[PDB]
Amino acid sequence: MTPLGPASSLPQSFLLKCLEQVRKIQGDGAALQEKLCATYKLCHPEELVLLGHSLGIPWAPLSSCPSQALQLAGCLSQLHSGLFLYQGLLQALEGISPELGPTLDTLQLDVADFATTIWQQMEELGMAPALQPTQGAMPAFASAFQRRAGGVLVASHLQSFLEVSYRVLRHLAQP
Repeated sequence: MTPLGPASSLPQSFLLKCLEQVRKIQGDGAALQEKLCATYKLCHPEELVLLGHSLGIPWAPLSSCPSQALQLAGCLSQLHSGLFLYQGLLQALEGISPELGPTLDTLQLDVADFATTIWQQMEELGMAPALQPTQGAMPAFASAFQRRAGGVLVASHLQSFLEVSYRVLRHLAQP
């Protein structure tokens, strides 16, 4: 009929294993994204971020919710629009042509599973997007010099937001 399924902080160790998987895959994408970033453009300190911010347009900050306690739908709007901007930009770099390594597909694959879980949260309540362009158009820098620089710059900002996301992910067991 129904095996014994007690309810006492049982679901947790599995979440720890998944976290470890995201840690190893994030580290591999970090060293591979930095080595590929310099071997491709240069990946120097602050310098091109200016032309990347004007041509790339300002994007979401480092974190989503301030103190993680203010409107759940709002946090889902910034996390869905932010993750949608990172997935669209990643789709642009992969859409360019110079593959230079199939690894970008497996890293984007992990980001695909993430966007999927956010689309599940959307299933519960995710019909309030915060982006109203002309009518379908965004994932495509146009492919060129400023566009390639926009791609590598978004890559660095992607690893930064990824580290801060892992941080807040570990800090989610207060209760």
